[PDB]
Parts: sequence; structure tokens; C-alpha cells
Amino acid sequence: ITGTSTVGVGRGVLGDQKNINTTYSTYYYLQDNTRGNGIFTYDAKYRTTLPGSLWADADNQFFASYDAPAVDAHYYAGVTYDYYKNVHNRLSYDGNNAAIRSSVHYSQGYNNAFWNGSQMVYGDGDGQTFIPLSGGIDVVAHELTHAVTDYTAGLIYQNESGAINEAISDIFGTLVEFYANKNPDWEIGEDVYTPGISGDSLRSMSDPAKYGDPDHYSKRYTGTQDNGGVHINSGIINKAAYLISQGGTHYGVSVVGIGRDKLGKIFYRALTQYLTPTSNFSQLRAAAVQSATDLYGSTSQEVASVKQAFDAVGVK
Ligand SMILES: [Ca+2]
Ligand SMILES: [Ca+2]
Ligand SMILES: [Ca+2]
Ligand SMILES: [Ca+2]
Ligand SMILES: [Zn+2]
Repeated sequence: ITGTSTVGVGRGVLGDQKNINTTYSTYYYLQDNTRGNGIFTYDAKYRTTLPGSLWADADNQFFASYDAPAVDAHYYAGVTYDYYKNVHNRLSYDGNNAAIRSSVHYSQGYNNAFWNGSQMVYGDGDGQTFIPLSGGIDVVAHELTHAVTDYTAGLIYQNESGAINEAISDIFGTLVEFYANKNPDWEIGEDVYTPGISGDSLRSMSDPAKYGDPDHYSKRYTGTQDNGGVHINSGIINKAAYLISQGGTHYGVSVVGIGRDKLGKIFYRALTQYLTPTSNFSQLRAAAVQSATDLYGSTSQEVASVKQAFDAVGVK
């Protein structure tokens, strides 16, 4: 909408106060004009028709319980935009400052979040498996990263390419979580998963097997559920990425860690310059090796560590 840029204040899903960029024209809207061609947050009103209504508020204060998922979807989309722009010189998900749109309060008891081809969508959860999913910065960044993938490598959402797609979203979700630097970890979704159980998460990148996901290619899932295991086999790539950054010895194979920033540079380059819609795990290894070679040189520690990490998870 046409209006003037304003700054509201509210509380997120976890009760924390934050400022949000809004737009005033009769109402205050969740429209942040400070980033690209805008970040826009919508109310789906417990229904499934999208996007719903651009979020309107009378007073620019967002402290109601109903407001909290919108506050966080809007704010964490801003953090994710900043990560891609400041760290990777990428302007929004398309590279040309496309408007970023999110809807919250999708459906009833909805234990998921997704990119629908055009926008991000967040359930409120059922209060048992999830609370409103936009409360996780890693979740928001995971969703926006699906849009980045779709505009770049275009990894098909099934089997190995789909598990790479998933892992890319978990990797960058985690790197955005570290960028914001509030309680960062290598776990996925811990802030919004299972409010009645402390210390767990939806997935772990550091130890995928803690939640039954494979940490070695020899343990990959080969069935048809979950689009051929895209949220399962992602553990093999998540573990490789964790090892590249943090190091470790895994199934007897030692990896020298190179840190998060270099992990992000290598995987961003692989995603945007080498991966294709049909890339498999072996082709990801080759893309990551080539990306590290471009950035750091063929004789570099960074190249050697990429090879060690893929060796450790059984991907040649
Ligand atoms: Ca208000
Ligand atoms: Ca965390
Ligand atoms: Ca996390
Ligand atoms: Ca929990
Ligand atoms: Zn995903």
C-alpha cells in the first residue's frame, strides 16, 4: 500500500519485545519499506485461502497474543533479507528485490510451514507438536531459503535433489540464526517444537541420528514417504555441512573445521553457480569442492575439509 514508513513495537511468539517496520495509511500495516521492494505480512485468519489480508493494526502496537506470529514472521523475514544482502550480496530471493510475502494463522492446528511457490505460509501449530512456527528464526530462514533455491539451483523436491533442497534450507536457516546471534545452535526448530519437552528439536545437524535421521549415505532412506525422504536424508548433507564448519571425527574420518562463514560461502556458491534441478549427493560434493576451489584454491585447507566431510558421510 502507499503510505509512510513507520516503526511499531510488539511482542513475538516467545514473549520478547521487538520493533517492526510498518506503513501508515489510515491503519498501520505490516509492510516494511526499508528492505528491497518490501516485506509484507498477511493474516490468513485460520483459513487456507492465500495470502489473506495485509495485516492491519489501529495503533502500531502489536502486543496481543493474536499478533505474536505476525510480529515474528515479519521481523525474522527482515533478518533473513539482511543476511542474504549483507553476507552474500543477494537482493531478496530472486536477486532483484522481489517483495517478500508471508501469511500467518494458516489453517487450524497446523503443524508446518512452507513456501507455496510465491510466498511463505506459517501454521500456528496445535500447541503440542508446535507453537506458531514463525517464532523460530531458523524456521523463517528455512522457508525463505526455499524461495532462493527455487530461483537458483531449482532442486526438484524429491529423492536426493529434494534432500539437498531441504539441507540447503536447514543450513541457511542455521546460518541466519547464528547471524542474529540469539541462542544459536545447530538444531532445527527448537524454539517452536514441543513446548512440553525441553531440550529437543525437530532435526539436529550436529547429530541427525538423535531424531532417527541418517548421518551416513549407507543409512539413507529409499522408500516413497516424504517425497522419498527429503526431510530424512537431509541429515546426511546437514551432517556434512556441520563437519565442514565445526570439524569432528565421524565413523573414524576426521574433518578439520573451517568455520560457519566459509561454510556459507562454499554452499552459497554451490547453490547459485553449480547445482541444477537434478543434482544428486555425489554432484553436490563435486559442486562444493569446485566452489571451495574457486574461493580458496585447489591446495587449500577449505577444499581438503570439504572432501573429508563428504568422505565422513559416505558420499563420493
Ligand atoms: Ca495494536
Ligand atoms: Ca537456537
Ligand atoms: Ca536452531
Ligand atoms: Ca521442545
Ligand atoms: Zn523445507
